[PDB]
Amino acid sequence: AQNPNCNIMIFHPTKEEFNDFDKYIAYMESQGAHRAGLAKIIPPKEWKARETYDNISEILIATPLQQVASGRAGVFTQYHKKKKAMTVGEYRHLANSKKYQTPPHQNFEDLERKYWKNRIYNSPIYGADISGSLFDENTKQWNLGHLGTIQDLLEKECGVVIEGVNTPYLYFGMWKTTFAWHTEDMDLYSINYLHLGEPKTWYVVPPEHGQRLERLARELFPGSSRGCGAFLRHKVALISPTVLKENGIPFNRITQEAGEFMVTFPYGYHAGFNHGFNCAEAINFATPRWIDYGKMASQCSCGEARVTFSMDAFVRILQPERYDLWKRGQD
Ligand SMILES: O=C(O)CNC(=O)C(=O)O
Ligand SMILES: [Mg+2]
Ligand code: NI
Ligand SMILES: [Zn+2]
Repeated sequence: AQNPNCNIMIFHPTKEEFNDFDKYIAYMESQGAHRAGLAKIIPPKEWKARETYDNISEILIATPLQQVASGRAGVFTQYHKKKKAMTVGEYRHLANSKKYQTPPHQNFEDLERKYWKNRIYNSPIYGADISGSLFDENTKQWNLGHLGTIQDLLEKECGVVIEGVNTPYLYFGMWKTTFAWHTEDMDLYSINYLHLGEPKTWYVVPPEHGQRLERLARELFPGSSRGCGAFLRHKVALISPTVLKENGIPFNRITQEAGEFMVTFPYGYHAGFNHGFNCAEAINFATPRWIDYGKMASQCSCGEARVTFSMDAFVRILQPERYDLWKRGQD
């Protein structure tokens, strides 16, 4: 069995190996990459996402979110307070202001310590889930707006044509902006490209151990758990590496830098934080190996998680018994 310790693997494809996305994902899995839940892909030196980032300041962040924490330093929830619209240029200036800028630090480990010690005492502002792309249309390899769609994949594997579309999203981050512990909708893959700026630190639990994380989360968030059997789908719960280690949960950590891709694999729970002003682009995708995970994915039926249009068909076709209850939670 390849990668039996479930370590995060890092790949360096050549330009020839960068031509066929599906083939290279399947190659990574042949080496056991999926067992970690997360892999890093460093693109060939010949590749670029676009020519420059000099012309992005006029992108609008229609609904910036202030991430307000409740709890203790290693175990907290966050809610998202809506703020007034601002441009990427205005947000960048805000990120770099004294109130929000990254503090002086020695290295990534020192910044991680500072994050976990101090995150709860501040409320950083995040631009999330902005439909759009920063890939040049003439970038032909690993262009996140030109991947095969999940609806086409389900049709190819299972024979059923379904409605829906699959497009990328942009994320504008600052110091302390946080992504809570979650798997993807319908336990899909994700791919994330850090276009510019400061790093992103990731934490991940191997898919084969995901239920260990869920059990700890029910213990640490007992009211949330009573409310919803799939409350991690709400994307609000944080648990520090120190707390995970105290509870014997298997996990790994890695820092993504500008110009690097990350792939999350089906049922790989992940969380993390941004180091300073940055911009990432991400999209969900599927492969033949996803289908069996999609059929078994938990679902939030309490009202809180309330998802993409295009999730309807995946629940309807892969999870017909759950469909009626799930849909009641969407109305
Ligand atoms: O860029 C982000 O905010 C974090 N993205 C994800 O959780 C992802 O790509 O799966
Ligand atoms: Mg612009
Ligand atoms: Ni994710
Ligand atoms: Zn719920």
